[PDB]
Amino acid sequence: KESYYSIGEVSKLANVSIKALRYYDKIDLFKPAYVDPDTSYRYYTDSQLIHLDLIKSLKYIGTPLEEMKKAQDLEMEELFAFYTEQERQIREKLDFLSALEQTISLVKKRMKRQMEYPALGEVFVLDEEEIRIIQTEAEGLGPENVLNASYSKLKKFIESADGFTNNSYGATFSFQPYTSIDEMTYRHIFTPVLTNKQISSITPDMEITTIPKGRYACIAYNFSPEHYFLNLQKLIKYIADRQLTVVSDVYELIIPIHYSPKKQEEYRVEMKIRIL
Amino acid sequence: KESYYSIGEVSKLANVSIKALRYYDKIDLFKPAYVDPDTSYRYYTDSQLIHLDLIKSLKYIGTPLEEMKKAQDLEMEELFAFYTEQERQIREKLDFLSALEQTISLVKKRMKRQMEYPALGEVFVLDEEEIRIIQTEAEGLGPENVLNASYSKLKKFIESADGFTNNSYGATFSFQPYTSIDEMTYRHIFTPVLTNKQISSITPDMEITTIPKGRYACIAYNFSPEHYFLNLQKLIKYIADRQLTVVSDVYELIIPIHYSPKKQEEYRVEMKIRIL
DNA sequence: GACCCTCCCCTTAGGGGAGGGTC
DNA sequence: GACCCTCCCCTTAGGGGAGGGTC
Ligand SMILES: CN(C)[C@@H]1C(O)=C(C(N)=O)C(=O)[C@@]2(O)C(O)=C3C(=O)c4c(O)cccc4[C@@](C)(O)[C@H]3C[C@@H]12
Ligand SMILES: CN(C)[C@@H]1C(O)=C(C(N)=O)C(=O)[C@@]2(O)C(O)=C3C(=O)c4c(O)cccc4[C@@](C)(O)[C@H]3C[C@@H]12
Repeated sequence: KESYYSIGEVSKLANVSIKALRYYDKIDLFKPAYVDPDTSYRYYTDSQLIHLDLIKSLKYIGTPLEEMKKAQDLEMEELFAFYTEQERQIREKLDFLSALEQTISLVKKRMKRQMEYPALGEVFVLDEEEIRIIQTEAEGLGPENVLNASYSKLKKFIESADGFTNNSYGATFSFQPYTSIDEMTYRHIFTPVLTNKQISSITPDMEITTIPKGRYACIAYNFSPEHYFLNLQKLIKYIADRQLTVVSDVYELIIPIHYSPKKQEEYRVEMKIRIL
Repeated sequence: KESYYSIGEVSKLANVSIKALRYYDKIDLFKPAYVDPDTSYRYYTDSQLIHLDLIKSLKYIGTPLEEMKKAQDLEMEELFAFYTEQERQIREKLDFLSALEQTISLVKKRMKRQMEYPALGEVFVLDEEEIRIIQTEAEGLGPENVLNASYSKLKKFIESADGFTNNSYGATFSFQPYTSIDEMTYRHIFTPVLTNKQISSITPDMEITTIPKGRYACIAYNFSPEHYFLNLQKLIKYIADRQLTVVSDVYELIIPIHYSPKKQEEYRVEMKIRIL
């Protein structure tokens, strides 16, 4: 009333740190009513304690301090407007997050699916849910000469609307009685999508399409160049012997087993191909 | 394939800034496969481009970099677990925000209500929705000697569970034919609550209770010491003349008109009191 | 030219000290 | 002792330069 509080008093009363109060002092956001010229001690009137209500609340919603300053000079109506503005900012974040939460949930679904492949090396046949992807003409690209840099555009679009890139890399090709990997060329390289956000200015050389819900002859193994071709052969054989008919191209996905640059690279490969 | 990308190439391919790549280099998160000893130029193999998928995605969800490091060495299963952990962190933020969004919406409702008081200075009678508050014994505290520091404990609890403090300050007293502000003493001082989060270790000297839904004789004005008492008198008179019966104490709320420390302080005052 | 280098300063909002003089 | 002072270093993840030597 007829005295000042010293900074410690104010700090206990307002549950704000001393270091905080000295800061707010520095930045002319909250300044002691009076400062002893000899001890440079800070002293605060009781009535001025009220300006902390606003600072503490804005701080809680996380308004930057320089913002708070321009906040103080607001009329009750403009303060209303300002709050409305926060409501907007928030709702934006809530959307971002509901989205994020789902994307992750799905990434997890896919990862699990891969940690459950019944047999590596063996040809299992199974029923698969639809997979949406974005693909693009593979212009004379075999397994032998394809690079990560080849995925640069696809990646750019997908991550530009999914925000998530860590993923698996895809390729399709014609099912033939290949006798040599030398004979192989990809029709498309592709990359799966995780969101429904619309890619923004998608150019015509990208096709958005999917891997149809259907029944697939699959095979999946950890990568090694010996095994790559010979496993493909396992598959062609599986179909040969069971006289199955194919209704799609061979799909091929390579997903990394880890991303530590300290261990030798290792990749899970999965070839599947739809049948009637 | 049989060459390196220079940092600019990698930057365009992976849509990551050069300054970013030099940083990741510094912190041994991503390092060029090779560094020219003479030009200190950075050079990156195509195959190592894959470690950016993970970094870019973690960055999107906003994992700190030192975290990403310990992320890299994870097995596909532990990476799963890690993601689950993010799902937790997020859901936490989504809650925080749905909460925040509501609190604000309500603050706005109250503010509006105050920018619509039909007449300042005049005694309007009206129907009011319930107001939840937290109050505490006012120990020999009149209008004449009450301080902001008096609200220190209430404030602490309410903000400890509401996160929002900027507010209005309350007091109640007995409705009497007062002849002098000298004669006035508050029964309680109080402060409204905005959340339903439970105050955590609430001590018994606080009572959580509310201002009942009911019909109230109100009066509200911008503060000035001349007017304070004389307006209270206006109210006592209103009731006298209409022979109304009172079923509650006088409630009194002071909310600030602005929080700029640059203008002369100004407060909206509102006295209301319930009737049959 | 175009491209890359290191090195330096700047960005929030204070928290943690050290070392001094205080109520 | 308890309390307060200034002053200094440290915390993310780089962006923006300046000034040098490059492909
Ligand atoms: C585009 N694609 C399907 C694969 C890819 O982009 C990869 C990647 N980004 O991780 C593989 O590492 C991928 O680049 C990769 O590792 C491949 C190979 O190195 C080989 C080699 O050396 C010999 C035979 C077959 C392959 C291969 C078909 O598995 C190659 C697949 C490549
Ligand atoms: C607790 N309460 C209801 C009010 C309060 O805490 C205030 C605040 N924190 O802003 C008022 O400024 C409050 O502290 C305040 O301003 C009050 C006063 O200064 C006076 C004076 O000087 C003379 C008569 C009446 C009042 C008064 C009743 O309006 C006082 C109300 C005070």
